[PDB]
Amino acid sequence: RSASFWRAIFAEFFATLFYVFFGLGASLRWAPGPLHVLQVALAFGLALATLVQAVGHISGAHVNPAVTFAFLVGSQMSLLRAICYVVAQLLGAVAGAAVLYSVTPPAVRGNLALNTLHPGVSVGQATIVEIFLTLQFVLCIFATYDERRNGRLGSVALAVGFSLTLGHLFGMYYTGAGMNPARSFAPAILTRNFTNHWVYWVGPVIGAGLGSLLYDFLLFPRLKSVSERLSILKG
Amino acid sequence: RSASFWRAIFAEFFATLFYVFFGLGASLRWAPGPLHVLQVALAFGLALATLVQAVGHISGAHVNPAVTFAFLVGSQMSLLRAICYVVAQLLGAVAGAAVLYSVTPPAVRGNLALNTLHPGVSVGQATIVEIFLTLQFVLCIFATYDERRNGRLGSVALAVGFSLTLGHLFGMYYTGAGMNPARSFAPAILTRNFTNHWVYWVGPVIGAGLGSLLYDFLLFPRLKSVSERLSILKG
Amino acid sequence: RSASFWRAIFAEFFATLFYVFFGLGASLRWAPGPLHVLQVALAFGLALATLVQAVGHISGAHVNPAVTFAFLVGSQMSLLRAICYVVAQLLGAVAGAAVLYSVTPPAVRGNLALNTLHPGVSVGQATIVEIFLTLQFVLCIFATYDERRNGRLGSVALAVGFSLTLGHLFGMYYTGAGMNPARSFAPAILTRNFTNHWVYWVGPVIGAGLGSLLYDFLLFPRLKSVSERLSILKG
Amino acid sequence: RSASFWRAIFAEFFATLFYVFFGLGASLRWAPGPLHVLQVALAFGLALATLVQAVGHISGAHVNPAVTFAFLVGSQMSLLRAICYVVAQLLGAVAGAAVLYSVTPPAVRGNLALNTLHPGVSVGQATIVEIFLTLQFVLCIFATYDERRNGRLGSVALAVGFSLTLGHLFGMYYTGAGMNPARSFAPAILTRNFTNHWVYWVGPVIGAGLGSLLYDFLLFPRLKSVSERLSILKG
Amino acid sequence: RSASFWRAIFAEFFATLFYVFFGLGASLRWAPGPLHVLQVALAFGLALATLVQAVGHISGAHVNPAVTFAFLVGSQMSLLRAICYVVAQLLGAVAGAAVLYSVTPPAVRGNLALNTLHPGVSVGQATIVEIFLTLQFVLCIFATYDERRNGRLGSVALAVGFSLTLGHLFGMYYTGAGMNPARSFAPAILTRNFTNHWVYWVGPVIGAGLGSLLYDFLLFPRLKSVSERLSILKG
Amino acid sequence: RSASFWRAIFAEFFATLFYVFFGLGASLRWAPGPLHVLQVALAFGLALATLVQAVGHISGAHVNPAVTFAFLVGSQMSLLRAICYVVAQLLGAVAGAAVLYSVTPPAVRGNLALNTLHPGVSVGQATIVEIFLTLQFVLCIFATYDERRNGRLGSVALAVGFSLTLGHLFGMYYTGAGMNPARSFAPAILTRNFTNHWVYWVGPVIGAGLGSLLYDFLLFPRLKSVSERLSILKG
Amino acid sequence: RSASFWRAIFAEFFATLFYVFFGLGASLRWAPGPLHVLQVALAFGLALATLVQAVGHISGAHVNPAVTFAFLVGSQMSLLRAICYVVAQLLGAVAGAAVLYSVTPPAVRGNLALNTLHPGVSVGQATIVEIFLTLQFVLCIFATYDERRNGRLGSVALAVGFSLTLGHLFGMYYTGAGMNPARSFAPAILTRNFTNHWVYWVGPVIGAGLGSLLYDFLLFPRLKSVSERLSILKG
Amino acid sequence: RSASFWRAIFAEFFATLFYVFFGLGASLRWAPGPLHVLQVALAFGLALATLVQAVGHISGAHVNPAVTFAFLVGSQMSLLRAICYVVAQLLGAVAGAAVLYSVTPPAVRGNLALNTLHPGVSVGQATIVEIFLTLQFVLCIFATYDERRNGRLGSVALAVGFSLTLGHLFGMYYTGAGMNPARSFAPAILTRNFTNHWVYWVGPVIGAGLGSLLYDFLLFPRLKSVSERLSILKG
Ligand SMILES: CCCCCCCCCCCCCC(=O)OC[C@H](COP(=O)([O-])OCC[N+](C)(C)C)OC(=O)CCCCCCCCCCCCC
Ligand SMILES: CCCCCCCCCCCCCC(=O)OC[C@H](COP(=O)([O-])OCC[N+](C)(C)C)OC(=O)CCCCCCCCCCCCC
Ligand SMILES: CCCCCCCCCCCCCC(=O)OC[C@H](COP(=O)([O-])OCC[N+](C)(C)C)OC(=O)CCCCCCCCCCCCC
Repeated sequence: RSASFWRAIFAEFFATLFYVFFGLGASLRWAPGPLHVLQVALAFGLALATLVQAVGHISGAHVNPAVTFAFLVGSQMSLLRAICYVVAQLLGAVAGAAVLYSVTPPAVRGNLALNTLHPGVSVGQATIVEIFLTLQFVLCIFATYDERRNGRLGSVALAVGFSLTLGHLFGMYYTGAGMNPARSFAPAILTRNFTNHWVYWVGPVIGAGLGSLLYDFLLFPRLKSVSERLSILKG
Repeated sequence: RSASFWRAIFAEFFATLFYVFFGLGASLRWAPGPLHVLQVALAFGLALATLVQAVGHISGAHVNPAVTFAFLVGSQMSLLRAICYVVAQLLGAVAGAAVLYSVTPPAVRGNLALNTLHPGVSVGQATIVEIFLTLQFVLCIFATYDERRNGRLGSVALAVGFSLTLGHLFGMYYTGAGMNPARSFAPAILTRNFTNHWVYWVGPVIGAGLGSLLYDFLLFPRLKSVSERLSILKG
Repeated sequence: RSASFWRAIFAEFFATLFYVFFGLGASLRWAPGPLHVLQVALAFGLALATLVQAVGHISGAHVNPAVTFAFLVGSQMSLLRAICYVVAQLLGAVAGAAVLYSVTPPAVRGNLALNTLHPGVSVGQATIVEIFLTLQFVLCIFATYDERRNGRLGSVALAVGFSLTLGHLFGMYYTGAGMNPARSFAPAILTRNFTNHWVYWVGPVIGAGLGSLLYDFLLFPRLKSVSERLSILKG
Repeated sequence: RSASFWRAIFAEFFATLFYVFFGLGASLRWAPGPLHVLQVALAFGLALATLVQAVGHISGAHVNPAVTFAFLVGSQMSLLRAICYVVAQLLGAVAGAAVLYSVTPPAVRGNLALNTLHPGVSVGQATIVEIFLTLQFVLCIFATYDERRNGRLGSVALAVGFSLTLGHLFGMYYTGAGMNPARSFAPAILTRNFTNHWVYWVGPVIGAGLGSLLYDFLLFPRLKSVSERLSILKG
Repeated sequence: RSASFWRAIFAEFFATLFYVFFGLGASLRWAPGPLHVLQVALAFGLALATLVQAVGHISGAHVNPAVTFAFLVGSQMSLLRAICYVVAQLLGAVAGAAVLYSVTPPAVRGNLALNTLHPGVSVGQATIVEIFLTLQFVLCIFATYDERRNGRLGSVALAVGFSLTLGHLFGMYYTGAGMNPARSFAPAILTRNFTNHWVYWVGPVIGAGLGSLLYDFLLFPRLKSVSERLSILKG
Repeated sequence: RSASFWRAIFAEFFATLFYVFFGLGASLRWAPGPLHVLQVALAFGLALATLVQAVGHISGAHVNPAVTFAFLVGSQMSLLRAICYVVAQLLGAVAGAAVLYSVTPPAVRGNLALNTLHPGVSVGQATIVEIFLTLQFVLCIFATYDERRNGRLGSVALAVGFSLTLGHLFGMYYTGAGMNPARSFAPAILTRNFTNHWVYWVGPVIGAGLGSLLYDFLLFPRLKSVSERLSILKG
Repeated sequence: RSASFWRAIFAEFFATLFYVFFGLGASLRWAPGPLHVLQVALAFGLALATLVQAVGHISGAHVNPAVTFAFLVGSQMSLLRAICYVVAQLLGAVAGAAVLYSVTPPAVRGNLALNTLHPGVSVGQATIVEIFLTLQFVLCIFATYDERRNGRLGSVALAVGFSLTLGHLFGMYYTGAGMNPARSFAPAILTRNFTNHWVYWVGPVIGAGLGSLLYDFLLFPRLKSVSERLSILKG
Repeated sequence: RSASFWRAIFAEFFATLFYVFFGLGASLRWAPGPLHVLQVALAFGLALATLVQAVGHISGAHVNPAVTFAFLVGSQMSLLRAICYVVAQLLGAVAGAAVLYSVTPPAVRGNLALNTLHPGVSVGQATIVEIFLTLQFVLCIFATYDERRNGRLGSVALAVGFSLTLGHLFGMYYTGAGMNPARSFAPAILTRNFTNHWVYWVGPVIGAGLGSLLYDFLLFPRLKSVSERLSILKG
């Protein structure tokens, strides 16, 4: 019942809002020497790990327009819920990004940690990089959220927050490691700096997409009906 | 004779060209932890110290549209030589900035070390900061280039390259420490990023100006004729 | 029957049209000393109080894209009627704003009383302010339009026009007190001055929204079915 | 000697700087009811009256690119001094306008009291109005600064600050009463709002001009040589 | 059957195409003295009169996004057919306008007879004028296309082409007499001159609309069910 | 003496001002049938014929930046006087164009009779046309203003106003017949419609130029020294 | 089943991707003398011939938003499949165009073989040309894909790849021979050069459209029901 | 005498005009296979060779703002004559480019043979390339125009037209081989395509400059006074 749909939508609004707030608010590279990298990288992972322990208990804790797209291709969600989530994540983001702005001194709140391709990196490589970052990440979630799979994986939250962290350990250097359009979106709107911005929807969309592909049919397929299950779209 | 005017103009073209090249090419903050600050800061000082040991022996080694302006108000140069120098420094800069570009890998040659005001800093403070940076700097040159003054100052080049370095030790954080329009100019032209750029002419112009003022009349005045000397403009 | 839907839509077109016309046409701050504030503030309240005595008898007299949104989240209207109303209010506004323009001398019809954030106020505070203005206002309407509640409230029209007036007594200083997108919209279109304009949809949308929330579930909830009632959307 | 030229230029820089600062800083219409009009109007007059008691003792205290133009046509100044003054007034203005900005809270420092034509007023009337404002004003200065004229005029400063004040008592309603390009210039540059801005150079330029005309030849002519005196331009 | 829907759509594409072609191609005011007015005015009427004798026999011969809107409010058409017609008229227009362009020498095919508000006329009057032009015109069609009405009206085509002509006899002076968005559209697209262009959709839309109103309910109402007939929208 | 230079400059300001005012104010094609052509064409001629009877008695009555250029190449004027005239004609124009604007109802004062190339005419032909128009015109003035030539030419004013008129009888159709940049300038500035505007400086500049050429050396040369006379530039 | 819909969509993504890649990657006119024409012309034909032998075995191998539109009017597809194909071809294109970019040296990958109208050709002729190119091409596919027709046509792939080739043999000179919006689209997006770009959707859309017309009803009609078959749209 | 200055200026106007006309009008690459290269390359050389046989007999036949700059640094011309030439070459160019336009069918007169950097070439290399092209070219002219040098060089015209041709044989591939700003200028103005245009002033300016350097002092110096000769600037 709606007491579920609208909860999940809010859990997705709050879960994304905090994600941006904490993640982004740690990324304000206030610390040059000790690579912000291990810092912001685990920040984003723990942030996600907590939100999944917390929210993944109600909505799924996608907090990522890429993952929500990845479950949609995945013939797991409804295009409705799948669009409610993206608007709730985008609103979450921007909101968590507004708050961070209101709480952090100017001198720190620069560009709000806006994802920006690395200097010599160009957009195609950038886009390549964001593809692999979302793919490994979307592949990790599909595999931890996948019931049939079980035994001893421990914690989905870590099993998934470390995926996000590995994403950044690598991709903060190539693209700042957005791998979440919401997250690239939010500070693109508040700073009005939409430069090389599309790299961040395409890259993770295609990544997410050809990640739910590389799992659902390629790696760990489905043992009943594929055409029958696609009826979830119609409801 | 012109064999002097045109030398000085070239010495100013080369002396500025290298200045940008070395200075800027060190500033490419390839090193986060060990503050680029002590690095790029002494880079700019040594760069200047060498150019002054080298070129200050022929033209004066201003390599700075602010200093050339400071000597002009200073009723020391001709508005001609004073304009030849600025166009030779701007051309020097851009040229030394073109070369650096051609020699440094993309991944390193980001924005070419473009002077950009610090995040929470606004333009007026920025402008304030650039004023004090050029003032202390233009004051140090006036006082080391000032013959009547003597005894034991040691080396003008250091006596002046440390001034530039103190400028950066402070002002790389507020404004990136341009304190040389040429230097802010050159990468503004190659990257086509003229944002908050005027802060860098005003700030150092006014600094230079009210620096040749704070010395020539205020601190260490002139003991003959002030109105008579101003005849240098007419030649 | 449509003889109701289309009436309400017109009542909403006229009711909004007059609202803008009277409200806005009083706000033309022709009177500096005696704060336009008590003036335009009661103007907007009486205007609303009359339109509600008048029109609230047929459509609801929302004359405010924020209130119409607030009843929609409120699971009280149909997304259809809810969109018919907003287009009828926007058309009402602009029309009532066109007329005012045609009747008032230039020297008076300046910017048509365009909502503009106060000088030192920034957009986030502005947005904050518009949130609280629509919240208290949308909360007052929900509570006066709420049947179960009764006894001795007197007049909904006043019980609601004073809410609008309190909105302005406060918010004309922070944001000009739009708290009605229609009202900010109309003179934004005729003067082509859409500056800081979004502050006026967001601010009151979120206000209206988290106002129908703070009442419907928080303060004075519903005693039957929440998931069942949401079937009104489907008709 | 330059000890005079450069003094006057500074006296004109400071005298204009304060003028903008005080004038403009009073005009921040912090007081609606009691017409800012008598307030800002005498502010600008006293400001001028003081600057003339003060500076008119050294440079002339034009603090107005219109008056400096008016003395130039007036075949009283050199095109050099006449251009030094305008750049010193424009720099004065902007500087006095920067300071005001740094000292006054946002909530007060709105548009910095930017001259803006009145609503129904159009640009030609506006331009007409600024013409008459500078004409009466430039006529009053010519007549108080005019030696041959004497007897009992009392104080030039008042004899001239009341002229400025009468200018505003009238023209703050039509154009905000710039009648000083410097003064319209300065907040046009800091707020980057050059709307209907030219109205403020033309209007007062033509006013000043056909004001030094209406006096020098029309009303109170010259009794020696007109063609001979014009040799002042050549020095 | 579609053999009707798609015919009408083509009849509307051709019928509009010729309308623009002939109408517009006569309006190329190649004749100053003999007012183009009687000329282009009857051109547009005959053009319409012929297209209605011709096409009004199959689709209705609206050849006017305003009339098609007028029948839609009129609860006579389907929103589908009503949108098919407008896209077929817009395509008709542009096509008939392309052809005219390809057949008429440059020296003649100026702006393609683009509707442009008259000089001193402003947009609101313009919009007023286009309202009355479409109203009288949409009122004439409703009344000639209205079966219950009969007896001796003679020819609908004239009974309707004279309406168009009276529209122009009047409105070519105020607005060029578009009274057909298609017709204002087509040369707005080929000449890329969309100036005061909206005046031509609004004006005739509102005219058409409050014209099908002034007839359907006001003047010559309906004697069965109004709410029941509105079921045509659903098919 | 200046009592001559400054007179001529004013005579050129007024003489141009009226020219635009009368000429342009007749050209407001209030009369379609009776070609505005004979009308505006003689208007411009008489206007010129009067201004030359009137002003050509003091300054030369060029009232045309093209003719003033034509006398300059003509080694007849000083580059100073030649620039004073153009700024006085441009100011004259705009002023005479402002006045016309203030005196003529909107409905008449459309685009202020802005010169605009004819529809099928392109810019090169246009430019060609304006060349021949200024050439025949500049040739007629050179030949009527040329003393050595005499006998029985009657009236220079007609001998020159008919030249202007023949210019228009022809060129109002190709280019509106500017053949006076001042005249194309003035309504280009007030209406802010600088379209195909350069056609009007080039075309008449080159015309004027290669017109003072086709006369001074080609047709009716000079019988003393050509290199010696060019000393007029130096004074 | 979807195992068909989604295959076809991919076959259309890959089939278009290669088409652009091979076609476009041959068209990089690396060879001036030997007309690129026979080269790129057969390249595009073989490319298509192979993709049809290959993919036309599963989806139809439209690889052309024009052909997919042509089958849609053709009442052969569903508007859904018809839109899935165009987004899959556009994505195919851009992707095949991205790859080509990543594999071909700069010096070769100029504008990516962007369709651009020929110099003296204008847009209407261009549009005319693209119409005939898509018409003959869409007519050839309709006739080879048309079962009832049979006997001895040999190979559809050639029977269709030669059609594409004849298209280019002709139209590379007039328009570069896009005749495939996907193909004009892809390098318009990567080079950001959308000049005269619409010529390439219109031209081939209208061509395709009035090509499925010239066959389905005109030349080789249908012998059962036309209105009944149109039920495919509803599924 | 001027009978020389003004001749040379015209000879430079015509000599440049034809140069553009013939050169450019041959370059209209109407012939793909037989490299336009040998064609346009000798076209530009012969064009120059003829203009030098023809005009180099009066003005020098620079027909190149780069060469005129090269003689200026060369302390051979006056900054006056040196600026007269550039404006006469730019006017020559554009004029010869206008004519070509008026004589050549559209289908041929594409972009007017606009210099455009080669695809993979970037601007710095481009600029590098244009430097070497003007250097070898400016070096060849200095050495053929250099009297002291003699004996048996044959024809300066060839001795110089082959230099231009070698310039193109090489540089039409890298930059289209402008090596004449006039020549890049002229079609940049008529086609309004100023893309990568500065590459063509810088590149050849610096080339010309450091070419008159590499000869005058480096390779074949001067045996009298260098400071004394520079007095030519003062006349
Ligand atoms: C299905 C996908 C599976 C994923 C697996 C594929 C991953 C590999 C993709 C790598 C991206 C290639 C782009 C690149 O690293 O270099 C492109 C090229 C660089 O020059 P060059 O190496 O060709 O030769 C010059 C050699 N020399 C420097 C020694 C002289 O040109 C330039 O402008 C510089 C780069 C500008 C961006 C171009 C992006 C191309 C789009 C990627 C293709 C993906 C298709 C969707
Ligand atoms: C769920 C919501 C419940 C509603 C209850 C919350 C109401 C409170 C919200 C207040 C808005 C905060 C914005 C503000 O008043 O000041 C932001 C900050 C000012 O500097 P500072 O105070 O941080 O420190 C400098 C201190 N010193 C001046 C002494 C040196 O930066 C600036 O640029 C100036 C302001 C520019 C606009 C920034 C808006 C932030 C977005 C609001 C957050 C709402 C999330 C949707
Ligand atoms: C239902 C369709 C069936 C297809 C069969 C029709 C195929 C024929 C269409 C031909 C296109 C006509 C455009 C054209 O070749 O020349 C247009 C015109 C050229 O001047 P002129 O020949 O009229 O007279 C000047 C004569 N003199 C040069 C000797 C002085 O004007 C200009 O600006 C130059 C051309 C600029 C583009 C204009 C395109 C017009 C739109 C085409 C119509 C299609 C309707 C959808």
